[PDB]
Amino acid sequence: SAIENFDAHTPMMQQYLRLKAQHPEILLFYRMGDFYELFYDDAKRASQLLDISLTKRGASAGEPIPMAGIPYHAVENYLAKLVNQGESVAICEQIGDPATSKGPVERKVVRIVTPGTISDEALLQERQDNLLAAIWQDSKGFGYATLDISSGRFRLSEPADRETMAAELQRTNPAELLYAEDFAEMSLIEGRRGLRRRPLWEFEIDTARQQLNLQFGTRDLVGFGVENAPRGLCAAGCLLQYAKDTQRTTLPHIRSITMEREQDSIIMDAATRRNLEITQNLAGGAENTLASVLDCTVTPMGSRMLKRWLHMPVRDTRVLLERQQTIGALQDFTAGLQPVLRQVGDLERILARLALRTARPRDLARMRHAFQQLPELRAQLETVDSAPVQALREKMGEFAELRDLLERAIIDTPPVLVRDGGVIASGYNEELDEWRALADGATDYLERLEVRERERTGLDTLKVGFNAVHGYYIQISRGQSHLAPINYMRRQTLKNAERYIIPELKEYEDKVLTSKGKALALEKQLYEELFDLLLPHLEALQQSASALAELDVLVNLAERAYTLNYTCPTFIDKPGIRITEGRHPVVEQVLNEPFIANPLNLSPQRRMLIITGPNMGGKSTYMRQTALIALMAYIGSYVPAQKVEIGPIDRIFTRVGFMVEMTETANILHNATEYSLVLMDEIGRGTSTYDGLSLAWACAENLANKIKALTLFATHYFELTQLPEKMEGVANVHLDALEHGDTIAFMHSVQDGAASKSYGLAVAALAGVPKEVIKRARQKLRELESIS
Amino acid sequence: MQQYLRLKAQHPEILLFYRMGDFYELFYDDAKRASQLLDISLTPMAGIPYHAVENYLAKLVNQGESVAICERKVVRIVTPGTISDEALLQERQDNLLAAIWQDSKGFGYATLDISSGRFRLSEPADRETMAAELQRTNPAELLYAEDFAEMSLIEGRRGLRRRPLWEFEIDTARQQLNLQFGTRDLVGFGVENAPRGLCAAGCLLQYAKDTQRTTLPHIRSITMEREQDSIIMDAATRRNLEITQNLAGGAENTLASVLDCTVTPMGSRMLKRWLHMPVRDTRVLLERQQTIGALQDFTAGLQPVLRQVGDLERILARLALRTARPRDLARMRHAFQQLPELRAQLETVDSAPVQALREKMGEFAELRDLLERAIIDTPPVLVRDGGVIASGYNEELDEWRALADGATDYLERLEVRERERTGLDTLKVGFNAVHGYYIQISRGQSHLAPINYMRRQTLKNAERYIIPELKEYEDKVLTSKGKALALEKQLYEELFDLLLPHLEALQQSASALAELDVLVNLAERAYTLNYTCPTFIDKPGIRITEGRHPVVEQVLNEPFIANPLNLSPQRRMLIITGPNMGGKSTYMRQTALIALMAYIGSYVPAQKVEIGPIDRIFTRVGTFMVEMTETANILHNATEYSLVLMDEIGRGTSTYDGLSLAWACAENLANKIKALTLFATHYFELTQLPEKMEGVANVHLDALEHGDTIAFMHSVQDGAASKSYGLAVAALAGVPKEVIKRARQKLRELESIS
DNA sequence: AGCTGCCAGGCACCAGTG
DNA sequence: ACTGGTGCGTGGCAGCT
Ligand SMILES: Nc1ncnc2c1ncn2[C@@H]1O[C@H](COP(=O)(O)OP(=O)(O)O)[C@@H](O)[C@H]1O
Ligand SMILES: [Mg+2]
Repeated sequence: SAIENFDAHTPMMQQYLRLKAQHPEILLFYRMGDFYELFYDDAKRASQLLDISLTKRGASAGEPIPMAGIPYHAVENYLAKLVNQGESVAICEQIGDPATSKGPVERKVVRIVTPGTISDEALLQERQDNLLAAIWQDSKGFGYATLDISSGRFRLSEPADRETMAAELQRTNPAELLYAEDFAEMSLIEGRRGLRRRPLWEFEIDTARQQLNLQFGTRDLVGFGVENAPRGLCAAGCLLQYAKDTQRTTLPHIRSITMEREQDSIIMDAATRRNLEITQNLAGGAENTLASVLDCTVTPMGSRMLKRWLHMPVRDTRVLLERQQTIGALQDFTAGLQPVLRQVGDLERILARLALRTARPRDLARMRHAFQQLPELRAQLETVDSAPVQALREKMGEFAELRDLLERAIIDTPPVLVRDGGVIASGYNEELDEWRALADGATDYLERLEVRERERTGLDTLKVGFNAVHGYYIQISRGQSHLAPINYMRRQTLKNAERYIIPELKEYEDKVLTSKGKALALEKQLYEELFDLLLPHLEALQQSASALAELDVLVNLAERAYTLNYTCPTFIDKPGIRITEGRHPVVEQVLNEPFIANPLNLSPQRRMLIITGPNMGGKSTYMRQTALIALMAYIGSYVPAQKVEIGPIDRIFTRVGFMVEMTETANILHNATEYSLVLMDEIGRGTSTYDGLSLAWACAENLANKIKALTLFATHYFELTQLPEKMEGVANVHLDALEHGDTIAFMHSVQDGAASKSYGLAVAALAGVPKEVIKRARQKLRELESIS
Repeated sequence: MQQYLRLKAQHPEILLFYRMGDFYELFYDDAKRASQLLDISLTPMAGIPYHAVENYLAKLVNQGESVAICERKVVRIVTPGTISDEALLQERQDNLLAAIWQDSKGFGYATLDISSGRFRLSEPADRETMAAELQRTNPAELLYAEDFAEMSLIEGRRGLRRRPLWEFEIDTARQQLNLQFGTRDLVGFGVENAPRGLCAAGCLLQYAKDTQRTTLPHIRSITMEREQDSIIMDAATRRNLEITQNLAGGAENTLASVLDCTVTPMGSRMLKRWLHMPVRDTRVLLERQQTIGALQDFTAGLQPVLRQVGDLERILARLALRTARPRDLARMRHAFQQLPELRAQLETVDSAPVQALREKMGEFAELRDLLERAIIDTPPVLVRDGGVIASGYNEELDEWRALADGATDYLERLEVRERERTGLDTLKVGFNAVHGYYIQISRGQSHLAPINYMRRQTLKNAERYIIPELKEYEDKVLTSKGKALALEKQLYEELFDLLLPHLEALQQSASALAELDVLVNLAERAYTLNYTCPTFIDKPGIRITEGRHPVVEQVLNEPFIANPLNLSPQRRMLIITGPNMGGKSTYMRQTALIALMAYIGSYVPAQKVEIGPIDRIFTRVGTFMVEMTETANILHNATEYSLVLMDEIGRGTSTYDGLSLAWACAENLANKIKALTLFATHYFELTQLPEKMEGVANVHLDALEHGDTIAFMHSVQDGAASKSYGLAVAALAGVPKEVIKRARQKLRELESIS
């Protein structure tokens, strides 16, 4: 096993190892001329993941070196295979110039691709956020922080406990999570994609204040509302140190951070988010969710924004009224605005690629195209009487200048890259038209020299061509070549031709090639100059992008209210919900039969409904529809009902039924307040008959009598219908069933009162439990009903 | 590409891989389907590299999709149930074609394994045993009749194939099948009066033959599977016992994972088949028993030799289809070289079955010797390029190779001659398709090329040339090589000629080797893991002393606690109270698996097991609705020979209704049915059942409060449970002191009256 | 239209002339 | 020390069919 000290290595392997040791945990692509290459175990892994050959590399002393690699022009394809598997790559490039370089040319890692810091169009999902998060734990709480690199959205929060932290990880769903080496509660995080253990020094607070002030160009973070917040700042510090280290360029689009407080949003727990199928259904897919229904936005950025609001309802009455207003003002204007807004596309990600300086030609094209829709959007929106719509008309901006620049700079449909030129347009730079001018002897000159030399020699097989390896030539067939001028110089031989070079062609080769390299460089100077001219207006460009996404959202929720018959919610001071004719938004589109609308009435005097009714009677659904109506109302949307009054809701809790059920329930009892909506679905599990019910009863009583929260409480325990009798705030409601003949009818109708009876025997009969057994069950029931 | 849609008329219901360069390209609506099933992208194009077609065909084919290749006209069709290439199968898993069919009377069913020739039919009467047969056999491809009524059974299955009604005609069926097997009638196969099943098998065989476009000389038999030959296990039971597959779709923490230490892939597949089809006939069981005990001693000697034998079943398939590539032959040779050693080790085992497996096994010495002399030690994957046939097998071939080598030797020396005659140290001789051989000088030295050298190609740093002498010897090499390659192929096709007449005996060998793999494994497993030989009794009853869950005991690193079990007709039902937390559930399932293992012929995880005849095994251990429907199936279909295992029915409905259904169920199962039953319940009110009816007793699990925890004991005790622990766990989970207090009052109040 | 085989641009290696 | 040949991934495409 070779001892491999520094001197045992070649100049190349020495250099490769310094850089490898900057990032020992992750794959390193190492630029060698036209190939990106990997070595040692990296090569063996790449070989297994990227389906390429594992080969070797000769060595004057000792062991051979395992090696794999791909040509430079295929990189993006392979990076996609790797980031789709949760893998990071450090990309190493050549900085220097081999000709002014005795040893190996100089080499830096210029970039690291990681699942959380990708900004390229090919490696992302259009309609779905891809966040980088940092997390860390204290002796009292959590610090958490998300950055979305391809928009600059930088956020900070300090969840108070395990279950709020869990709910946050579920909500943000980071593609990559940096977490501190001493994180205690690993069960929040174990089994998460993109997990990245970090050293504790990256979470040091004085360094975080330093990075973030530096970054934001401030002295303190008071203006951002986070000087207050050292737990969170330490995740933000780690997160930004990383973003920086993966990008290794400045990041002008990350110009701010905001704190997400408990009190600004309704905080749904983890069960709640799952039970309501907000963007992922219970089997993991995106069919039959809230979002499948509501989301008909016409730009990717507008669909992501919608999904964030759905997930994070604001509590701010002002903001909510504003959004509701906008939705009603724009009812009519949707069919005109939507086709036009669709042509804005994903402006937000393009400006991100603009700030990272990675934007390609078609990115500037689509940006130019976006600016071209701004006038038509301005004209439509002028007529809409709504101060909120006008603020969003105003934030949208116009950018006449920058539009006119991209029309005079890029051609109508440029190629995918700038590497191959043919991107910058005519008239933009008069030195460039002049450099193409000279490299337009390709048309005229060559055909003329050809026909001239064909006529002159009388050699009819004579052609003129170009070949990358040997340059220009004059071909002559093998059978005519013994007849060519003595002047003609052998350049390249072939099985049945002989190609030649004379001084007039080689002169024309020296000027085509060199004028073409001069013209390409210039084009790249000019194309990177588009960034210098576009970038100073970046602030307003991001505000334009966000304006347009918000518009896309509100216009969408305006169309959805109209189409699916939703009305405006009103807000009240105290806790309570009053629905007239509410429907479950999702279930009312999938069902082929018609949806039975039911009411609800929660107040402080009527703050807990014990809900009976048969299995399949519609109990769960009535509970979910309450939470979704409350949810849509607190994103500012119209709501699926004839009428809705609703008061302030701080937090929604769900428990849907061993230890986990009890623990979940403890948390409901410790953190629920009079402002929470609590959904308990068929809880209280014991080991003997009355064990678990005793527990639900005690729990219910705590919710009614001590916590006084708003509680929908579905049960099959008929014994809990005796709760109202005994408890202030508690009422019985029930889902009507109908036992005509021998079968059962599920009315999905909510009535007031306890049910006339439970229906368990009936459901069993339905499932084909033999008649003879149902007969005896009915006998014992009658026995049990005589105790009381 | 207007000659694409024309070809998708030819075969429309099949994905159409279309040659486009170094790629196969799917277009309109095959491409939609293809980018969703394989994670690759679309533009309506889709694409895959040529180097990975078998790698992308194996995915599509194990999601129930046929694929048609195109190179132009459709040159190849692979279907899921008909593949036999080793790159396209999973090494340790059966892959079946199946046909299904219905009658006024009932169902017909057939299954083929195209690689082993294992052909089987059956005639399930009710639909639930038809469902049962579909989960067990789990075809990769399902042929069903057009005007088939009960689509509910086969609706969600992958690999469905709608078929004309005439493909199920009984007279076509009998006549095909008899033609396939060389018989006038099917009486020697035991299926002549099995028309429902025959129709299914007549379709199946038709399809097989059509997909192959060959003889299938290896399918020479069919067998009826009968209801009474087997312990019937519904899908739900099969799934809850985690036999091959775990409740969470994986292959671990399963019975087959603990017990499957077979050494050959064909022996692993056979074991899994026994594990899903326990037999009622104790004769076959006493025999497997007797064999495992006979071999406990010879196991260490046998398994490394058998491991070497590999997959002789699937190689023989490829021998019968005539597709067996040189390594398939090289590894059949290796298998043969183990038979004499295998025969020596088994010589002394004093059981008549091991000696029958030893005769059946065979030796085939002169076939061993034929391939020792025919093929080289490590031949290439394909015959295509030769270097497979051995030095000294055939006179002509060595002659043609010696002429090639002497032409190729000349040319290595032509290089040293030209280079010593010119003084040009960069001169060499190479070969490619464009030029044949050529002298190559480098660019810097090429201006001193002899004037007799004719230039044919200029590279960037070299020039290449030909001379007459170079082209003359190119002729000698290429004609020789070509003749020796044509001959290699002819010689290799002649191995198929000489091997195939013994195909029957070879299949009997692979089969016998498979069983031996299984029994040698079941025997190592019994010994290693302290199992015991179960005795069988006449009337029903299970009696276990210190028995264990075979899987939980290897997986969980905690002390497994063993438990007794006494069921007879005077003690048919145990009401099981106390905590569950899987303790009850492990206890119940372990009864099922000990019974299951008894009835494949294996040893079992206990110190003693006596067990009576069992016709079915029901295990409702796992909505309220599904629980009632599974329970309803138990009550409609259980007999006094069934083992029934119920987990706490009544949960998820009112106390009284669910107590009422529990009670009534247990009555039924104990009085009417009289099945052997473990009825786990939470209802303490059911513990008054032994007092009211004969045959019922009370067992329970207890638990132990200590330090700052609870200890759920794993131990079954007589009598009803004295305690509940819902509240105890509640306390330990953080539920406020005072909520717990209130709950404790209410509990006393509710139980109080009872 | 297909199939085979040069080439890319780094670096190190290696066998032959100081 | 130089000099001039060698080898090393995958993919693009010239140069033959
Ligand atoms: N109000 C309604 N109108 C029409 N169908 C309904 C309604 N409520 C429920 N359903 C139907 O009944 C089914 C059962 O709903 P669920 O709330 O789960 O019943 P439960 O929870 O009482 O067992 C749902 O899948 C839905 O299709
Ligand atoms: Mg429910």
